[PDB]
Amino acid sequence: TGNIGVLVSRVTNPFFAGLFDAIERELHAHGYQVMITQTYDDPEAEERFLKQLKSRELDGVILASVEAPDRVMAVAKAFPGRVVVVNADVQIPGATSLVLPHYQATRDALDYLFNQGHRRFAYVSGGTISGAHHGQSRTQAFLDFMQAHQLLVAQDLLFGQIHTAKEGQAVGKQLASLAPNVRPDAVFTNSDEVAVGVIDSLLAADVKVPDDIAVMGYDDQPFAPFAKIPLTTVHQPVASMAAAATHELLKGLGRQVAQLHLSLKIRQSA
Amino acid sequence: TGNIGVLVSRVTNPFFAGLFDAIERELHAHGYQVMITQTYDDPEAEERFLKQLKSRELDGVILASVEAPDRVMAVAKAFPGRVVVVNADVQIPGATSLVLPHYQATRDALDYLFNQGHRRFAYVSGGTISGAHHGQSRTQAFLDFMQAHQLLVAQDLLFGQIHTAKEGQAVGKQLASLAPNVRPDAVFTNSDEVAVGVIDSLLAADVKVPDDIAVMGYDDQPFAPFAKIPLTTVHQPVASMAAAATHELLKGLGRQVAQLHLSLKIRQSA
Ligand SMILES: OC[C@H]1O[C@H](O)[C@H](O)[C@@H](O)[C@@H]1O
Ligand SMILES: OC[C@H]1O[C@H](O)[C@H](O)[C@@H](O)[C@@H]1O
Ligand code: NA
Ligand code: NA
Repeated sequence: TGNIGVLVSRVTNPFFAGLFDAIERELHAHGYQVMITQTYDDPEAEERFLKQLKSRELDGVILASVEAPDRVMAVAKAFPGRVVVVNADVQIPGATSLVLPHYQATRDALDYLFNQGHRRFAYVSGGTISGAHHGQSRTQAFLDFMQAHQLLVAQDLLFGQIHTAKEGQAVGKQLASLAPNVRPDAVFTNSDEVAVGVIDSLLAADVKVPDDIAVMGYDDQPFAPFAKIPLTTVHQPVASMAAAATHELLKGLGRQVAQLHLSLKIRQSA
Repeated sequence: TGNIGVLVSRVTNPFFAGLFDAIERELHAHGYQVMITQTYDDPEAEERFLKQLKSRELDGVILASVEAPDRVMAVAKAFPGRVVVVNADVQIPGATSLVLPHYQATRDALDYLFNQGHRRFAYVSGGTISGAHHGQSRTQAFLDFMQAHQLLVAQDLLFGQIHTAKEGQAVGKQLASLAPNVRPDAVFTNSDEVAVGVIDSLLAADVKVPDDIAVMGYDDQPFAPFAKIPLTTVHQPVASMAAAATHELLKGLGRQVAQLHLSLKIRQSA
C-alpha cells in the first residue's frame, strides 16, 4: 500500500478540503500515503499531475476536478483500475466515474425559491457562463428553470468566474447598490463561500436577507450552519462520496473485494 | 524545477489550507509541482513523508507542523537546503526555520482581555495541556499571564485536544450550562474554528457574546470577519510567512539569490 494522489481545483475551497480529508483518512487506514495537488483549473497542472501516475510515482489517483477529459481517458485506459473520477460531472471511459445529479438538485433548489415567491433571479457561477465550464449541468438547470416559468433572464444579474467569499462580497455590494425594482429577489450562488460574501455585503448595506434578497448556497460546507445568516444550501454528501471513490480505487488496485444523494438544506438565508 | 511537499497536521484547518495555497501559488509560478500531506499529529505520518525526500521523490519540503524534531533534524542535515520549517514553534538544526512570536501574541491578547475587565478565564488548546504539545508557547503565555495577575487557574475551565468547530460546540454547550457565578468571563480558544463553534453554542443558550462571555479566536481565518459574531482574534500573517518559507526553500535549492508579525484583530466577539 503506496502513494495515492488526489486532484482538486482549489484546496481553500472547504468542499475540496473536506472531500480530501474523508478520502485521506480512509486510505490512510488502509496503509496508503495520500497527497493533494490543486490545479486552479489549469489543464497543464492536470497533465503534470497525471505524469506522476504515468511514471509510477503514484499507484492511483482520484480526480475531483477534470479539465481535459480526453487526456484523463488516455491515462485511465493505459492504467486500468488506477484512475477514479468523483463528482466532476463527467464519465471518463477507462476510469470508474461517480456523477452526482447536480442538474436535479439545482432545479429543485430553484423550484424551492420560486415557491417562496421569488421571481427576479441572479445566478452566479464559477465558470464562464457563455462557454463550456465547470458547473454547466447547474447552468443548464438554471436556464431550463427560467424557461419553464417563462422568466426573462436578466443578463445584468448573471455573474461568472466567481469563486471566493471576497468575490462574493463584490457581487453582493453591486446587488445591494441596485434600486429595489431592478434588485433580484433571490441569488443562486453555486457556492457557500460565495454566499457568505454576498450576504455580508447585503447586510452591510441594510439589505434584509432573506426578506429583501434570498441567498441560496451550494455544498453545505462546515461553516454553512454557523454563518451570520445560517445558509440555506444544497448539501453534498461529502463522506459518502469519499467512501465510494475510495472503494472504487481500492477495488481497482486489487485491495478490496467487490460489494449518493444531494439534498436541500433549509436554514435562514433562503 | 520539480516536486515539493508541504506537511501540515490537517488540511481542513483553514489556516493550513491558506498557508498551503500561498506557498503553492508562488512555487507553481517558479515551475514546481507542490503536494500537501496531512499527519493528524502522527509521528509515523511525518516519517513516511520525509522518506519521500530521502528517496528523492521530492526536491524539497516545507513543514508547517513537526512531531519529532530530532527526526526532522537528521533529514535536514542529510539534505542541506531542502528542508524548511515554518511556524512550528521550533528551530530545527540543519533546516532554515521560521518561528513567530506566539508567546508574545498570546500574552498581548490575554492582556487585552484583562483590560476589558475579564477575570475568570477558560483556556482551550489543541494539545494535551498537561504534557508537551503543539501550542505550548501559548499555554506558557497563559499560565504566565494568570500568575502575573494572581488569578487562580480553574482546572474545570481548561479544555485540551479541542480542534474543530464541532468540538468547540461541545465546549460552548458546557460553558453555557454553567451558573453565572462559575461561568468564565472570557474564553481563549486557540483557533477560529473552535471559536465559531463555542460562540454558536453560547448564542443557542441565550448567553450573550461578548457581554456574558467574550470569545477570543486565533489565526484570522477567512471566515473570521464573516462569523455570526465577527471574531476578535490573533491574526497570523499567512501570505508573508508563506513568501518567507518559499524564498528560504528556493534559496536552499539554488533557484533564488539571497536578499513576520502577529497582530490582534479586534472585531465583535471580544
Ligand atoms: O464549492 C463550489 C463547487 O466547487 C467545485 O466546482 C466543485 O466541483 C463543486 O462540486 C462545488 O459545488
Ligand atoms: O488553527 C489553530 C492552530 O493550528 C495549528 O496548530 C497551527 O500550527 C497554529 O499556528 C494554529 O494557530
Ligand atoms: Na422578497
Ligand atoms: Na462580562
